[PDB]
Amino acid sequence: MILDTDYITENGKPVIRVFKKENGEFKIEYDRTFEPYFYALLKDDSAIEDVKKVTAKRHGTVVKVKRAEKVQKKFLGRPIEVWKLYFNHPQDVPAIRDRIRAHPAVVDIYEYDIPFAKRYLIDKGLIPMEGDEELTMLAFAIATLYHEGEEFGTGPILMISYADGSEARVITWKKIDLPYVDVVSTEKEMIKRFLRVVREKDPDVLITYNGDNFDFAYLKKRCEELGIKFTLGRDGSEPKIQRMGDRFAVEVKGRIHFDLYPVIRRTINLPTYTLEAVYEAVFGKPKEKVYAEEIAQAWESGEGLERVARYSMEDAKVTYELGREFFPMEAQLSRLIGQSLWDVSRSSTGNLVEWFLLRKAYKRNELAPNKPDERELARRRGGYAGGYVKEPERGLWDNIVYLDFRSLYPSIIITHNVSPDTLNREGCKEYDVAPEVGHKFCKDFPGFIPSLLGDLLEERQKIKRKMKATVDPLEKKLLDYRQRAIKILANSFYGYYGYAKARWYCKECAESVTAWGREYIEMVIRELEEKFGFKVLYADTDGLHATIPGADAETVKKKAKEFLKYINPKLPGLLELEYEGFYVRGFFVTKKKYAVIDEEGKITTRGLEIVRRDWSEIAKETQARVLEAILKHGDVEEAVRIVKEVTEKLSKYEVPPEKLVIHEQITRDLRDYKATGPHVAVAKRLAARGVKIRPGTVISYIVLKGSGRIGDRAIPADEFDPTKHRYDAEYYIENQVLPAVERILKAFGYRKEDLRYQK
DNA sequence: AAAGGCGCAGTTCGCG
DNA sequence: CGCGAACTGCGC
Ligand SMILES: *OCCCN1/C(=C/C=C/C=C/C2=[N+](CCCO)c3ccccc3C2(C)C)C(C)(C)c2ccccc21
Ligand SMILES: [Cl-]
Repeated sequence: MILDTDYITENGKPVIRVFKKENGEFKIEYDRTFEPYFYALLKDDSAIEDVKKVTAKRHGTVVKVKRAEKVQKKFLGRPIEVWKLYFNHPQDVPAIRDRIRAHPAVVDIYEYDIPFAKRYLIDKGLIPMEGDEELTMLAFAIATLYHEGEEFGTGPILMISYADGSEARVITWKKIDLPYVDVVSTEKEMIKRFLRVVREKDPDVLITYNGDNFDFAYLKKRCEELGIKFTLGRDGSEPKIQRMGDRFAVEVKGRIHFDLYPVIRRTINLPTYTLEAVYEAVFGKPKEKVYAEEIAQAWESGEGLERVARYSMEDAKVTYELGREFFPMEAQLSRLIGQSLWDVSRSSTGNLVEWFLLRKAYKRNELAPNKPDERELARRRGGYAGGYVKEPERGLWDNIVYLDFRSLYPSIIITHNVSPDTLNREGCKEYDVAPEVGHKFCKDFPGFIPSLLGDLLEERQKIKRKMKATVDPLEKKLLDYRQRAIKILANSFYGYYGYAKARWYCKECAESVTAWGREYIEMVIRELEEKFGFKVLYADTDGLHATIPGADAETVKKKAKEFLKYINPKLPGLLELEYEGFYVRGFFVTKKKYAVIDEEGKITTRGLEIVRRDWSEIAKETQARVLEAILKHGDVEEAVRIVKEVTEKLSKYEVPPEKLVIHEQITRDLRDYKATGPHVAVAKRLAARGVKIRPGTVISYIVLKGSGRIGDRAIPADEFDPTKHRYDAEYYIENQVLPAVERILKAFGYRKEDLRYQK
């Protein structure tokens, strides 16, 4: 099984290293014959000689073109003749490419920023993570001594805990009386002993939770203090820091540093992403949190250090359990995209698509379009019309069916051959013309993307049948990830088309997909209303909620199925409208905001405050109580009584702090903000103390009593203590609970005033 | 357990 | 006072 690739340089020459695990053994293969290259489009072919005469400097050495060869390629399906320029070292390319592009004979240049190790994987058609090779893993976590306002890395590391399938242990330099604690003499001997543990176990994967940003950087700081070479690599190297957009990520050579944080952050939508929250969210079991104050407290005085030890052990253990569960999904996705799990696990869907397309472009001899420069990126600034959203008919309705398309957008892309190479092609025999926006798509040949996207859907269908046929639970689980990875990739082509930084960016294509999607859904609604007697209550993009106002549960069900059998022949083959489910009651508040209840009492909520992290738990739970009363039974007057005792509790300061926390994400550097709402106001104070604030950070704040501008009376949720603070009962009644329950109860004639306690 | 796409409902706060 | 830009997070 291929894990990863890199290169090193021997005597000036690049040597690819392929890191593999074969038959229980880690292997390194070397490739010294691989030549870096990019392509040049010339005016005259006779100009190639002056292009080879071009030179540049790399650390004082003169870099030149090693050799060039004229090649025949396709560019967006059209024939193109370019010169492949070979170099001795991949580092020659950045050094020399600008001066070559500048040359008066060079129309343009291509494929000059594909990193050498990634290029190797693509050109050699190698796929990482193939096979059944079992990989050993090791999780680890550290615990640091922290005090208010301190610089990063100055305080020592108190604990390093680790875990694999067999055990979870803790290394520390004070005496703690627990079976799983290992006591050594100093911080240095603790870090040294951890190194020894890792080298001993020799894990293929190192799992951390936010290790990319904290654990490796802090171990780095400490190791430089204590004079310790931090050797974690299988080749005996220190962990390598790589840049990833604004963020940092950490490699460990010969191993896979699987940082769970960016994976979970992409995968699951949660209010907070603390290790405790994630574990609770994934495994259902709760995990107790010990704060850096309590930790610091205990260390100064050997007090409650068994609780801190337990905490540290649990960090590593829990980190290992989540690692084991998220890894396989990430490996299938890596196998699909054809890039290392290290890269893939830290990539957006858009980046995954691009790596997929770069590899497919190589297979089919399609020259890749470049990433857009600053200028072109400005011409990609305009937006376009998206999904259709129907203004709902507000209120409570009985006996609702939800009908929808599955994979609307990729079906459209395949059906109509939507593709930047099929867009606006002259002299074709057959065209598909997008509604409203009017773009023509040639149908005489499968386009680059639709071809790839059609292969995906077939392969997925093959895997689903294997999955359903198999009696082997392990194979079933594996195929399930495989088919889930294909879906994600299939679903990302659309977004990619309209993503301004894409090589295969195409606004006209993304517009056409959305215009078709509107045509189809609006047609389905029109037929359902006119042909059958249904009242369409609401619709969004690819699906709709409907019912027949007089009808009982059985009539609506029958009539819905019968409408599908009527409507589906009238849609293109790939576009199948499906019956998703039946709901005894539903309540639609506004666009994007509704909630339904099914026959088994289960309630589904969409868009309402209940599902948002920037609404306090008291406003959300209460809004839930109100919805439950109105959905489960028909009792409005119950919901009002619910709101009565909640606002009454709040006004008398009896609701715990836990239910008052509001969560809001920082989305940019704090300097770039131009309007300072409470979450920025809190974040700015934190940063003033010495707390690292990065885009993506979630601020948890509570609103204390005392009035005026909200951001002033807001404090971080952790620093709230009832012995010192009184919360703003007025804010949580008037700005949280009452507005949240008003959305619903205003539909029944209740205003904010008759729901309060006082006045 | 889709979303670097777009369509929306909504809160904060300074503004005249 | 009402208004509107700034800003967040949702549904697809
Ligand atoms: O989409 C949110 C994350 C889903 N997800 C995964 C979830 C694994 C869950 C395991 C749960 C579990 N429970 C709780 C069941 C609650 O409905 C439980 C209770 C009693 C005994 C055993 C268990 C186990 C531990 C089975 C995984 C599969 C990790 C995954 C991978 C990739 C993306 C999302 C998810
Ligand atoms: Cl280009």
